Amino acid sequence: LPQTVRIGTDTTYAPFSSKDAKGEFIGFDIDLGNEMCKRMQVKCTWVASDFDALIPSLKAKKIDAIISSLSITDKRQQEIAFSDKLYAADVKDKKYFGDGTGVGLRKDDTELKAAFDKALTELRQDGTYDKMAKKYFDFNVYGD
Repeated sequence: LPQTVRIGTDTTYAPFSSKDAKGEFIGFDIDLGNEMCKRMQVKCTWVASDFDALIPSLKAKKIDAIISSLSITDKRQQEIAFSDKLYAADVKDKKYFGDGTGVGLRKDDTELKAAFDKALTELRQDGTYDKMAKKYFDFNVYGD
């Protein structure tokens, strides 16, 4: 695990990922990433990017992780690895509550994946997920 982790995200999807008047990264995606990074004891720099460029940037190693409401799909799994689910892929329907988004990561970076999964499991067990979800939403955004 390096000191640095660069996290790419598409900042056009409040309340998950967006930018405030002062330019800071804001949203549920940002709070999960920062909470995990703090538990992982690494430094995490947020990087703005168009969604279509996120995965190519991950393979080109411009960024080391993706957190951007990135839904876990068969096509994407063929090209990258995913962390455990962050929350449901589509909020507007229970049919997609079994689906899910996750942290996009390079397949060979198995050590960085487990680190994310470890912190994600630890922040959900101690209630940090719930308290941080209760800020934005009035429903079970994690889903199934």
